[PDB]
Amino acid sequence: HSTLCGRPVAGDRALIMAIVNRTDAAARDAVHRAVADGADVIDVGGVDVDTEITRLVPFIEWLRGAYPDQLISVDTWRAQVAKAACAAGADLINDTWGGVDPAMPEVAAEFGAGLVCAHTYGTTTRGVVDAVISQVTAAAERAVAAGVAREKVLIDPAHDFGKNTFHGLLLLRHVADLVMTGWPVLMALSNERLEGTLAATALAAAAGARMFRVHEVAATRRVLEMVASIQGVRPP
Amino acid sequence: AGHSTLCGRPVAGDRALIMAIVNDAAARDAVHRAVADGADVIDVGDVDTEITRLVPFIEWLRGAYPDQLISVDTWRAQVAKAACAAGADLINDTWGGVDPAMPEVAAEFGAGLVCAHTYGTTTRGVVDAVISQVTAAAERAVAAGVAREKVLIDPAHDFGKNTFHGLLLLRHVADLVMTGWPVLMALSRLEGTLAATALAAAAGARMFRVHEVAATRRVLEMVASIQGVRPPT
Repeated sequence: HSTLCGRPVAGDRALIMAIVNRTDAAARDAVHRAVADGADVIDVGGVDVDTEITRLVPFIEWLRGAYPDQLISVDTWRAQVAKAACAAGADLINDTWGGVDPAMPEVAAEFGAGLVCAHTYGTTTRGVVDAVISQVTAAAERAVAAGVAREKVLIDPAHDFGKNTFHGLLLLRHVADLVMTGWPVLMALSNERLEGTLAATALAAAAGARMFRVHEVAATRRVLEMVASIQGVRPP
Repeated sequence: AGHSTLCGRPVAGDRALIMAIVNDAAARDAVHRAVADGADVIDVGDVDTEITRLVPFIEWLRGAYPDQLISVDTWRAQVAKAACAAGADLINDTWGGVDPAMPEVAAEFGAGLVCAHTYGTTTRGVVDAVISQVTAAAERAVAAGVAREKVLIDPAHDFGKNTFHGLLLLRHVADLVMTGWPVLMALSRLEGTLAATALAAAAGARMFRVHEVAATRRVLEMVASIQGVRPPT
């Protein structure tokens, strides 16, 4: 098994980040299920800042209690929120917006937490990819120079785009290029629809994407296992 | 439109192809469901009893769907010959050329032919032997007069997606595709199959032999739209 952010993480396939939202027992169960199905990261998500803290903290606290070796990430764009979440036990900040809060890399640095760097004439269709690669690659370097450990930085070049928009599909076509930057690549492929999502997952995983943010852990795990088997089975 | 053509028949022009396996009433229904789901090919499958059952069905298929590519799943020339006479466009020789007259029957009718393949050597050795022997079988068909562009190679027939060789040939679909012959994929838990299908299609595999068309179709659609052959939805 590999380690991401000092936590045990699957070593024989791409990793799974499981989206878990509050609304309590259901949330607890959501975690239990994701772990059981092999989630490598539990990505905890949720109006206010004060109340948002009093929603994430006990949950992260509980999660860390139940699963001491589980890699926990927090889905927040606010530095104040990330601060208490890291203190509660979060290992990774998943800035789902991109860097609306300039103080965010500082927070990751202080707590020794990882950070997701996400991407929120004319020039060729190749340039569109290079324009993205450039912007996330700078986001990654700006985090590292702020004091975030290099290895704990992941890049999320195609965030929120979802299944079928031109930009989305292009970046999907060019995952290999994203991977070749040398930063671990996070994909957010989620949301009859699932066939296309799994196909994209497969392709992305085959091009070297490191992590996948999903709601359904098991379907994704089985795809990544198959990709891994196809690409890596060699003992006859 | 924008269809392209296989064996003279319209075929999805913007994704890899689907071959639907159909093996009386519930049989006709299976064809109806497959065609509606966008199956590009309907694989249909003593000689006398096999023929007298097969022929009328292919004559029905032809009449019910005049522009549908039809393949016959048989290993004997006699049965194949009777199937092509009924309307079959493609001989799906599922046993890899047990009957030596098979390519003669395909040539006679101007039918297409699937050159199928079904091993303690090296990893590269398997791939090379499979390629070697499907590639030589295809060239054998063209020598017998089968139209070059109506030949399909079936490198991994029945290989089993979860067996070691099945995974080996999946990893090397590119090598199969690189031979220049159109590659049919035909192996028999759902997400792994759809994963393999996704990977084979992006590597340029031409056709997929399946039982359930819809799910495979969606996978091929996505691959095609990722590679820019289909538009964004």
